[PDB]
Amino acid sequence: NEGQIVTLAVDEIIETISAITPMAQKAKKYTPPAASMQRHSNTIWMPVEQHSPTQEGWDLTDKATGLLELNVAVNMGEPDNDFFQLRADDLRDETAYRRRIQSAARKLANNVELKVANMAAEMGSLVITSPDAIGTNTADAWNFVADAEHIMFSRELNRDMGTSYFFNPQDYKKAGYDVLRSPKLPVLTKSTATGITVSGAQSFKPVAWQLDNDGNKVNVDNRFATVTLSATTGMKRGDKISFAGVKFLGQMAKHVLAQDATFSVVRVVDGTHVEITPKPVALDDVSLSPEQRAYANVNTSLADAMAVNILNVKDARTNVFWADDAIRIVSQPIPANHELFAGMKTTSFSIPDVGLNGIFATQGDISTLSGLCRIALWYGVNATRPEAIGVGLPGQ
Amino acid sequence: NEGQIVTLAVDEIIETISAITPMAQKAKKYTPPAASMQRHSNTIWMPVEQHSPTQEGWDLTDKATGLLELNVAVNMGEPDNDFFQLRADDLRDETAYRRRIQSAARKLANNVELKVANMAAEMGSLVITSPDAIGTNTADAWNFVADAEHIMFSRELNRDMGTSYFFNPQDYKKAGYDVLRSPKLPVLTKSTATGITVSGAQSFKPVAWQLDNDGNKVNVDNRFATVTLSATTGMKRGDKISFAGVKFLGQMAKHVLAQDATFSVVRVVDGTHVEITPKPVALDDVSLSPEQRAYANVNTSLADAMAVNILNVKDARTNVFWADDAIRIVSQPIPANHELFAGMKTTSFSIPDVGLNGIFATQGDISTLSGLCRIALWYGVNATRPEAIGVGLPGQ
Amino acid sequence: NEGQIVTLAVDEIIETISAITPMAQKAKKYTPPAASMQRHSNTIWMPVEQHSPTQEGWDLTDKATGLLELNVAVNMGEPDNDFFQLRADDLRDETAYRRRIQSAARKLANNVELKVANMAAEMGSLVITSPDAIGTNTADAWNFVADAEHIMFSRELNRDMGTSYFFNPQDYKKAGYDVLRSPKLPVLTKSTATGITVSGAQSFKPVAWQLDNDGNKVNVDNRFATVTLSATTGMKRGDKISFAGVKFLGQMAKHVLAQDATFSVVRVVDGTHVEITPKPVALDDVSLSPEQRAYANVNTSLADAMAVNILNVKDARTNVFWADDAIRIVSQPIPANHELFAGMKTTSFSIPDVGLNGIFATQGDISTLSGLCRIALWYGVNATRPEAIGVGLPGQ
Amino acid sequence: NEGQIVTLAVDEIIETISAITPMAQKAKKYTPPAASMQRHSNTIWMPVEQHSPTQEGWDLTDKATGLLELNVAVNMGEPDNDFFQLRADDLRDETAYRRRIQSAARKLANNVELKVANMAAEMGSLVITSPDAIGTNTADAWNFVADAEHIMFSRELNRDMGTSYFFNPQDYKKAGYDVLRSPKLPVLTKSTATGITVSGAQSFKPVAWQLDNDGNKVNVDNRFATVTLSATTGMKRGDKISFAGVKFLGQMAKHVLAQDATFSVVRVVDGTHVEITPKPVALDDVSLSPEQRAYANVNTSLADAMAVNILNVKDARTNVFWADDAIRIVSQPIPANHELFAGMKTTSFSIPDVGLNGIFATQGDISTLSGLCRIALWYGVNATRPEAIGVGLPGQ
Repeated sequence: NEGQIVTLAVDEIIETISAITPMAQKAKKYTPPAASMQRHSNTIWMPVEQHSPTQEGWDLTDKATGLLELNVAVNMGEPDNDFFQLRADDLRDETAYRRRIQSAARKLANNVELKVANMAAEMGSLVITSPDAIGTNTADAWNFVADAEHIMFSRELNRDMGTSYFFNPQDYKKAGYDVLRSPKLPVLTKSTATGITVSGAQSFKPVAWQLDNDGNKVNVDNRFATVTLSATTGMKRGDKISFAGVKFLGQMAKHVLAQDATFSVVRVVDGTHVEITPKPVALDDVSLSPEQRAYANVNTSLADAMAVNILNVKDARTNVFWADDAIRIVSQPIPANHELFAGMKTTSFSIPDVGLNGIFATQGDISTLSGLCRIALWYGVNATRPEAIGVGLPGQ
Repeated sequence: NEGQIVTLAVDEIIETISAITPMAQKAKKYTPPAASMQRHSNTIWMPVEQHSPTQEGWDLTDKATGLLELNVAVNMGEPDNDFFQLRADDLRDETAYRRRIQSAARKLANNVELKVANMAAEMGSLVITSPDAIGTNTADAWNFVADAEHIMFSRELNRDMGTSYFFNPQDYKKAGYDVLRSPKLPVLTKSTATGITVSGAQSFKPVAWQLDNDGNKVNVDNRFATVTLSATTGMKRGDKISFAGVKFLGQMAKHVLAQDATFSVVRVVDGTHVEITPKPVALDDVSLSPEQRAYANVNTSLADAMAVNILNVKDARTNVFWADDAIRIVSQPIPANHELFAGMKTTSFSIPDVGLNGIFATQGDISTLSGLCRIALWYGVNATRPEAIGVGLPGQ
Repeated sequence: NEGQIVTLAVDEIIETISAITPMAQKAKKYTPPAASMQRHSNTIWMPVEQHSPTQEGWDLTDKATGLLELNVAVNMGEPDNDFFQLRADDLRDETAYRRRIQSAARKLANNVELKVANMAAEMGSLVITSPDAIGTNTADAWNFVADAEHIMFSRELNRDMGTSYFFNPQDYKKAGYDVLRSPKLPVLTKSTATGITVSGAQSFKPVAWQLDNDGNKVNVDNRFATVTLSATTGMKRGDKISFAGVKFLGQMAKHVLAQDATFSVVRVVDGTHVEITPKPVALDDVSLSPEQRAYANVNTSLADAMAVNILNVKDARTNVFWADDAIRIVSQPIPANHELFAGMKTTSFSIPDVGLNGIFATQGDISTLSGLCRIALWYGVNATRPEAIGVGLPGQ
Repeated sequence: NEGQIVTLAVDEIIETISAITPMAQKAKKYTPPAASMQRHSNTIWMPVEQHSPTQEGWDLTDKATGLLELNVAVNMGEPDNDFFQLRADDLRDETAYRRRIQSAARKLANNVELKVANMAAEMGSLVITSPDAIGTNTADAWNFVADAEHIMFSRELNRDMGTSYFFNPQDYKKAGYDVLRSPKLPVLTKSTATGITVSGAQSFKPVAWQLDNDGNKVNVDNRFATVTLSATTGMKRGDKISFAGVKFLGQMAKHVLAQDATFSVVRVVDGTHVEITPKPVALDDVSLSPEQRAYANVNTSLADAMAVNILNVKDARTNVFWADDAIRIVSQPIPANHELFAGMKTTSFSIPDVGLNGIFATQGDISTLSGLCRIALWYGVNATRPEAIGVGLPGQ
């Protein structure tokens, strides 16, 4: 063994996590600007931009400056980690030793997938439902991919390669067989609410800056917005809803689509308020500036006494899809000091294939005549753009 | 001239801003570890010095586990700009040229002194009052300086480097003449409210973190407490209030002092909620864990049906004082790429004592036969330790 | 950094205790004859000032044989500590590091002042009290400082190095301005007791030793007499009492003074026994040997049917004073463990003027990826002569 | 340690006794002339002189050289002692060792102060009485320092070198604030006698010599005098009296004063005789030589049927004053042999600022496993001019 141990451990971890994390790829990396950070925590804003049709002419005098930018938050929790004791018969030879560290790495890598897979099904906003099972038979059985293509094309929203679809394993066989399996995809559940309405007519705006209590200006996160209700019994986060008169618009030409608008609920507050996504910015109001109108998705105001209806009417396992760069993974080197305290050999490491970073450490314990071993990965994940994440269901 | 222009421009800017900034010289200089970049600002967090219960004897066991830590916000937008043309008659020779840059730099740097003065006078929490005018050697007169040490020393808030005091120039002569005069100091104003009452018993804790909408954990700054009242009837930010029947505690010794507890209001919400400072943690509340009780400030919880009184019934010019480290100036070097683009010139400067970073840049214009110049300074200030910024209302 | 940490840390702890511990500095340093040893708690005895009868003549025969000697106990408890984990960002660089050692050292320093200040003000036996509040230059107000020489000089309890005085900050302002501020002093509180009376005739004498359970002889500290009364309620420790018709004597001259004798109560037992200070060795008790009578200080035996009265009927912030040598702080160096266990670092240290001693230690802990630090002080403090600590109670 | 002990002992004793002897150092230091007066006990005569106005004119045979000079006696009693055993822990090192000697020296100094103060107060012959307490009010109290200049200046006794006053510490406070304060001054006490009378006509002379039993000539102790009175009960040493009729004269001009002649009683003999002071040498007697008449004090003989009245009818702590050179302290080197005996160590020392002499001796032991120490001071004190020592009393 000869004190080499850390080299074999990082060799297993890097190789293993790169192999077994398929759904953590197919999403886009990001970083701090200079890796300089050292505090216990930090908060990052990051930008998003809506594309614009190309100007034609020999030379130009207009629209070079662009339009109003927006930003979204991300925040990093305490690391996911594994913590275990090396009894010496696991340490006796290399091809035995790899077993332990590999099993820990596999136990850890599960959580990196489970977090993103759970997040997409709860937080997403496009919804498709047919009162049918999935099947290959052209008659009297439904096809999921056919509608999931059409609903994005008709919005103008997907304009790039890599649009991806995911199945749960007990459905992946029903459809025969870019498409992938995941075992980790959750179950929704049936909400109990009925007769729900808004009260008082309401409207909303994109905004770049507002005041903080000290008197400075901050960007305001634009993903969700508040709506107020006649009642709020019988609902939970990750449910799915629609407003009776309301329809979506395509991003470029701004025609109305055929089908009704869809919204997704992220918190319930004080028996009175709900936070929902995406923010329902409306066409056909004179109040908006020519910049502000460019972010309208919705045909009307949220009018008084609008009937609110549940779409998730009976419950089953999910299936999920997204356009490229809807979900991001963020990380830093861990704040730690090397070659300072004698009682704790430790090293940093990175996983370039997935953008994670982590730390390995070990210490000898008098209470068990054995080494203790710890591994931790620091990472944060969020949807940047709820408008682009979609969920299908088998019937109700 | 030689093309030397920048060597005169920075000489004027560094010297003139050094001479005209009497108040900003006495906040604490600071730096974050980051290097933020123009399209995405960072809401960088910072810590406050911690406290803990007494812990006694040999064989101490796991008693580190409960220890608690706290933080406060600071925020930054785009920098302040000044931006103007160099006509040719402003550009003949050194003694003519200087004037221009001095006029710009004065117009810029004045904004910083106005910020720190106006923020302190609005936001601070210690209040001192006399019906008398400021004066000396006379029982009809009142002395500011004595009370302005005594009220703060008896709280145990003072450090080793000592306090500082700012008078307005209308009052200053009446006291004759650590102590300075500043022209920029605002008037508070009178407020109409009366018959105000607390609406129901309220209580508070220090807090480590709360949940983000995405499901992560974020630190929460404990500076601002929400309080709910009968109708707020025309209160304003920067006003000053006291509740009946509650008293301050000495920070280390925990004994009660004699005089009424005092609070400052920073924002108003929905006619029945207000944001106030500092957070009123009680000593008599059974409900705190002992590691939380270490932060106590007030003799009782803010009990039901306590009357408010308003400490600002008639108005006069302010005078202001603070303990050391109660105000910070935050700044970062400006990102620009030296000699990346040929068709422009830029250079970087950093004012050594007040700690403001700054950028100078110049450009030609074929459309007007004239050079453009653009100077910018990036900075932000925040009320750390709001428990130790204080304001005096003479002549009330 | 280089793991040199101790050579900075002690050079902050020494200095940052030294500047802020006045009530410790004015106590008098002592030493036992030993060099101290760690594991066991460890009472130590020491002698008071002696007295002996007059003895004229060229011839003395055996008259040294009867000389009577007295001692008192100090009783060192288990140690005083502060104990916390070094986040790593607090260890980046020297000027950022110092602040953490200061933040710990201030909490450590505060506990020493609070001990001696509370002990003196609670236990002490001279009472000065007035129906008026403190003031100056005014016939209808009272000055504390004169009476707090007059009582001591009248007893001839004075000493070469001179007495010393403290005020709380709320009173110190009213005295204008050997004399010191302090934030730390306690509040006494009102006692409900009334009609208290002595249950049977009693008197007292000094004793050198008494029999232990095993049949050996051990010393008795003479300070704490015990008295038995009609039933008592609400006499919490730190209260103050006097007996009708009993007067003090000057220590050397044995002349009777004019004012009432005063006593301070330290525990309650069985609702009908109390412990009180000083032990009232009566002159004109016919039972004493002349070698005992030399310690007498009170005009009569404690006769039957004596009326007690209570000396603190309304409660306000106190203040405190003492003769030289009245308070002793005891400490000595702790044993070192240099390199004895390989997985640890430590050193002893001392604070040369105030006389305290302590130990610094640090450890790397894999449970939190952090260095732990422990700093510990070992000190005991006691009133060596309770006749010489005096307390003010204005406004009765 | 190291046998140096005697050096540290005198370094404590010389210092501390010189600091705590405020009264004794106002008496006049005096010595017999010889360097070798080794006899184990002795009585020492000293001459007294009365001042005479400087003469005028070119040559003199008016009175010239031959005069009726007078002597007084002082008798040196046994030394004062202090005598104690050195346990082992009192002899560890210098900073501990100094405490024992310092405490013994203090204890020793107390006798010297108490002796002179008690002697002056009980023996003195001017008396002032007012039926009041001491205080600064205009027409409501008594002003002691006025009367005790008026009474002496009107006798013309203290014409040169001035005077000294002492107050008890309780009266000094009421007088506000040449003048000093001491705890040690005694209480007189009330006496029972009434209706007393002179028993038969008596008169007196100054004298230089009378015959001893063996027909040699000796001086006559010319301060005391004997009177016979009707049978006495309840007279005691140090009482105060005045006869009917008789009035005092000023020394330098023989004018009568208004107030009564006054006297002090030193010893009762057989219930029929008393010794009193000063000796009442009358003017207006023919039985006097022209030199003898110069010493006269009073306006008539002490005739038959003169009534006695008591000037001490109710009692309090005294106050006292004297003209300079009217109390003397006498001392000599102690007779002892050095290195004559090998078993015992001793050395001799002086206290220059008081004129006292003393001896230090230390002796080994077998009886108690210890060292013995014995320090002794030899001195005697007397009212060498009792006409000049005055006493004041508050009312009756």
